[PDB]
Amino acid sequence: PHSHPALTPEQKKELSDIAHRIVAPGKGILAADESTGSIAKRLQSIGTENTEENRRFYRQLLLTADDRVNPCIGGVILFHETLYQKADDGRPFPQVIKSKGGVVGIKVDKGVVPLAGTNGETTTQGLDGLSERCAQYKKDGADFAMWRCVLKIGEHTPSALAIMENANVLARYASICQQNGIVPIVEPEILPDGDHDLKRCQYVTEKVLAAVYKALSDHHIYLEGTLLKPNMVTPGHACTQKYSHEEIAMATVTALRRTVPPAVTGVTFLSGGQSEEEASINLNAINKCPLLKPWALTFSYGRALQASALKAWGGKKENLKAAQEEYVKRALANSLACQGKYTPSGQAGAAASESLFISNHAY
Amino acid sequence: PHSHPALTPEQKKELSDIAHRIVAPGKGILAADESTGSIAKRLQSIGTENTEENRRFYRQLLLTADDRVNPCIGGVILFHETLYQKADDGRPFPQVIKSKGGVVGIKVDKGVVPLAGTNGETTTQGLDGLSERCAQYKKDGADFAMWRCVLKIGEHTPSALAIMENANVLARYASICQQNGIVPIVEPEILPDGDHDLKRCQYVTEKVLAAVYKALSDHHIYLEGTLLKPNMVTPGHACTQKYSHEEIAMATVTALRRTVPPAVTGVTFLSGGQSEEEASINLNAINKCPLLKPWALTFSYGRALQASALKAWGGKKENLKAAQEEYVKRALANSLACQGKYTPSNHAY
Amino acid sequence: PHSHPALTPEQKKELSDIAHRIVAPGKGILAADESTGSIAKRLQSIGTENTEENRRFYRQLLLTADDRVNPCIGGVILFHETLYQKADDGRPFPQVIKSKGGVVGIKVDKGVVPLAGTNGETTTQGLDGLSERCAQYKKDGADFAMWRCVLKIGEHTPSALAIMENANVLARYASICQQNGIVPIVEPEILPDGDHDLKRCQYVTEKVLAAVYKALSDHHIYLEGTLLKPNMVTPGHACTQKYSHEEIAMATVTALRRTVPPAVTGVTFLSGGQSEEEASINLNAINKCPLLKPWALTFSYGRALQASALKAWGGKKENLKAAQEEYVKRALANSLACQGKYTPSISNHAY
Amino acid sequence: PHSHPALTPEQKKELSDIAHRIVAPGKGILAADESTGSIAKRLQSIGTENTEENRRFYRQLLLTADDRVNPCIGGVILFHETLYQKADDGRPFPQVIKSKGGVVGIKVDKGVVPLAGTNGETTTQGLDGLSERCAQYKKDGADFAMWRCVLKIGEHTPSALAIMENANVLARYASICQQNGIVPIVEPEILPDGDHDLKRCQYVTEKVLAAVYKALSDHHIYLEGTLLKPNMVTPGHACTQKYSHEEIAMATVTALRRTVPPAVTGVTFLSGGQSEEEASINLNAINKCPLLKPWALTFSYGRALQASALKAWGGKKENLKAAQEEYVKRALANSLACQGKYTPSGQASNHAY
Repeated sequence: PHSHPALTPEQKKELSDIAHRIVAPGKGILAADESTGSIAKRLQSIGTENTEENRRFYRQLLLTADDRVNPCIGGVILFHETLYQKADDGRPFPQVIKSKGGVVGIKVDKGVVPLAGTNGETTTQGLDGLSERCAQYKKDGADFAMWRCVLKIGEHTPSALAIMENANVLARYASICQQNGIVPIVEPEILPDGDHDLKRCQYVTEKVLAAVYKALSDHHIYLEGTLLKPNMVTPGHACTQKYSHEEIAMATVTALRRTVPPAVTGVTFLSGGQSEEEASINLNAINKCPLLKPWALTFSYGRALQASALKAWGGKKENLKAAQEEYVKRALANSLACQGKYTPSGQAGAAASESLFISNHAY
Repeated sequence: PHSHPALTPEQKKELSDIAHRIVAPGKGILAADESTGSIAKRLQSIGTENTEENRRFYRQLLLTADDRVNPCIGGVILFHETLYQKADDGRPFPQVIKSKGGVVGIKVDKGVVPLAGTNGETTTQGLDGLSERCAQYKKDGADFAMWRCVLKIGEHTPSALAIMENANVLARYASICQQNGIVPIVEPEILPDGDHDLKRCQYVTEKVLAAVYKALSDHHIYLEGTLLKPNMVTPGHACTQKYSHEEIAMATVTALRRTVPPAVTGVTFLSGGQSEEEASINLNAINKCPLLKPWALTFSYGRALQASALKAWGGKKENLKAAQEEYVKRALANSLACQGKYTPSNHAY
Repeated sequence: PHSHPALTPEQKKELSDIAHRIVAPGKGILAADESTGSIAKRLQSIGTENTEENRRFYRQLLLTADDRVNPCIGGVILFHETLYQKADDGRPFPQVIKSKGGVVGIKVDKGVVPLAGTNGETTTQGLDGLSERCAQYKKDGADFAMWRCVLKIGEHTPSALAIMENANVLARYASICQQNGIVPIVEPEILPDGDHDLKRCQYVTEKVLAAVYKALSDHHIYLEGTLLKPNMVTPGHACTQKYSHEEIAMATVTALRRTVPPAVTGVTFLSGGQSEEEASINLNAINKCPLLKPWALTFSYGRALQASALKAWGGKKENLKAAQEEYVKRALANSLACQGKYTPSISNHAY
Repeated sequence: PHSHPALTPEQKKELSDIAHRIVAPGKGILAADESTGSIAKRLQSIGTENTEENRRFYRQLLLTADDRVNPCIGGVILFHETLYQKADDGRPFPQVIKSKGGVVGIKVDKGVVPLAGTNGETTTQGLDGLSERCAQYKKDGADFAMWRCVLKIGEHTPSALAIMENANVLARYASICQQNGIVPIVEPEILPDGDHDLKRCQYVTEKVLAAVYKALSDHHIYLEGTLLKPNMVTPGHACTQKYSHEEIAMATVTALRRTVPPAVTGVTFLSGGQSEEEASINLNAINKCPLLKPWALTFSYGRALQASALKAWGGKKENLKAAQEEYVKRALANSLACQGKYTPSGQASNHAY
């Protein structure tokens, strides 16, 4: 019943300013924070050996695309390794990102771990020494962070324990971040896995998000200095019943309106396995949904921004331009999508139409 | 993890429609839902015997005010007794209210009760047989209800227990109402008593509202079919620090923005002891606050709409027109206020 | 983090002394707190009109059995109506009970109500004006109360909401009772309905009781001044797998040891539809279970104490003695049962 | 409402057997799990350099005490470093402990961290990679673990957030331990600092423990395979009012009876700064308390078992015998205390709470 200010007005300002810059109108987030074990699978789909140099090269390819992506990218999330790598000109990647008007982000969680007594459910670890890590990342160029919690829809999931524990750990993570001048992006991802329908996903998403913001309140989190990275509300990947984009957008915006306080600066949707085109189209429909939306609705895509790029590159240093071009095309589409001004034409081959779904995704 | 629809699409539409009509642009709520005991002091201040007839005449006086109040009043809350009384011309009060474009509401709680083991804190009773009562009230003209929970800012209050229990009972009340086609207005009033400052009130209000909406979610409440009746964020009555109306507005809107889901159809502020003018000026500042507000910000005033009217009446029928005129002026004042058209570093919140 | 004493040392002593008397060694509770609607089908099975006089006569029949039942009955629970009725000698029933060494109890809940948004789940009502009711009941001879919450095991039940809400209302009820010198018996009954097995019931019972006691703590409830009336841990009524009395006893005692604080004065098991013999045999097994039990483990039986009595009566005044005889038999059987002395004649890590 | 067994019958048995062995009648726990930083203050108090060899020597001094301590010590908690050191004869310390009839324990938390938005309150870290650490410790001789959470009594503490968060992290720690065959000792220490009285501490202890067990239930913790290491219920250090040992015992036992399920195998009290003699007398009074106690009530002392031994040693090898004699005396005293058979001699109301 007594207030013990977690942050000073100056601290709040810095966080709010950072959060707003990332989701500035027309802008979204490039998520290239895949771990070595997670990116390896992608490099493998193109016969490219998962080496530190190939990873460096691939990341450089995305971070150094032409200036057309500048207005489209508000932030770029990187994995620890990449944050300390340098482009061919010797410029540290964080400096490369900043020079293009983007805010630098860092993934800080240490992956998921099983919750004993549950049916295959997990929570996420990574709080140990997080404060010191954030202080150092901040000094090295990062202004926001990423932490992923994973929930699954099933006959007995997500369970009461899974929802409570994951909401709590996200709150702890957000608290530590804000104490170090870092904007935490809260990611409580509900996997698309399963044959449940649209209304089922909407129900679970509303329950999960209510638990998340209650936890953030109990932990004294400054919402204006945070961002939310939720799954869009969609039917399960194996659901028979089909839905239009307008329906997906309606269920998504409705779930958010019922749980996300206006104070939250912005919502950066994860692609979650959708194709590059599907992610852009759904994001566009969301921004066009008639209902009132008090927060920026944009993107934080990993797979949905790199599909065509990875294929065009193929691990060949000579396919640089071609690869970068595919990325730029998806960044422009999503930049329009988060403004509701996107309308597919006919370009972007089958690559941008292929399902990027991966059962129990981990990165 | 599995859904069991509490409401059908038709029931949702009905609740949502009712909620939106009550807080439509420029409209607010007249709260004339005082019980015999709660109206006693006010009547005694004007030397008027607390009889059912005088109460009827007084309520009739407010409900029959001229058509100027029509665009100002979206809803009128009544106490059980008044819901079944008639005007001199024979028209049931509910009919009078509806003929003027207003939605009829009914106070359904049965007062506060002490919470053992706390420092003077309370919860509210009234859930027993509430479903049957709501069905009966609906049949008799009411479309929304009122339930008041009371919290106080003190050295050790509001306690975790008080916050949890009051939020839970509000959710129970909300669930029962929605099952009977009644839009529940949730009122978690934090009293202004004490010498605490603005920051303290904002902090406690944010914690209480966060608890309220988590409870509403746990009980599967359809937010679009509800309204929130909170205290504005202000310093305690005995606080020696002074604040401007703009600071009160900033603290109020910030608190709401951090806890009230956009899906909530509207916020109808209680006057909580503020004067008629103060309540209007504050509501006006709240609506002019630069921050984005996804919900209607209007009034649900009891005292702040009746002060001057009650005084002008003095319990004398000859003062009918004089009294109604006072009420009409406040109805017009607050209607402009809920639109920010009434004339008398956000990081720091 | 700051205490605001809900009860004084004197009030605590009163509640603790009452709770202990009810569950004193070898003693249990006769639950004759059925309402007109719940006793309806009961009297209906014996072709007896459901009138006030017949209900009065039947209650009189049980309450005035010979002194043999005295050491078997620590308490008797009555419904409002019966608390104000009198025996043929003009003595109010509360006095009849007390003169026989029993404590008088009164059922105070107002029945269950549906929880919207759940699959047929309920919570219970009756808190409105409960304090004034308790104050009056106290003056009229009652020293403890009964409040029943109902939970069911199903595909998605009991849900988080049902557990939380029922736990919370029981706490509110307990709080109000203790403020009026009435010992609250907390009854979070998990129905035996369904085909679930023993382990499932144990799991749900453990989770419900943990929720119940956390709620009692949040509401500042004085445990020594309360009693617990739970369901025994048993397989579902329609469970294909079969179990022994020893298995039921082990699951029951294990669930209690993992959730019920030692401070709780006693556990008074409900019969829950079990036959008179089964209820007694299981209670005996429970008391013989080779695990430590820091609280009295007795009975609070309604149906399992009246089944044979009701039948022997048949609604005829001439069968008075025969009917009481059957009741006495079940009273003696269960008195021995709560001591593990009843006879009709390890690997606890699996739980 | 559906069970998904965290443990098999075999796993439960292993955990239960270990827990009972630790708190067997007459036995307690020697807490020698001080880190280099925490043990630094104790070495400079006796003019001794804080080196790995000096710590090894000291730990060896306590661990190799004569067989008189065998029936007194059911378990010995060590710090990571010590778990991998060897006695002069080359025997690994865990082997020395085991051969004397003791169970080996390991401290696994990584210290406290500040909780933002609170008045100086903290939670505890150490969950990251804990499962792998436990598997390794189990393989290397440890059968139980220690994790310390710290709460403080003040004008606005312990706060709801602090209570909830610390209870939740203890549950996570307990869950990971049990998955790896390690018996978790849950330690929700409420510091004695402050001028609060006995009633205040009892109230806070009751609220904290209720939260702890609700969290353990939510996380499906197997209570029979756990132990509790709480603070005794006592007045604050700066409390003007004075209390007898019988009152402290009554307040402590009452608080435990109102919150700790009988399934919990044992309660091992921390000395929390009390003197060696004070800790023994209180432990004895606790065991003599008239109320029924369904769990073993013994000790898990660090300072209350090493105070004199450390002083007698003074960092000189010539005092090895004298230093061990001081430790042995406290082990014998507390062994009797956890049985209520302790007397100064040589081995020879209730509703107001």
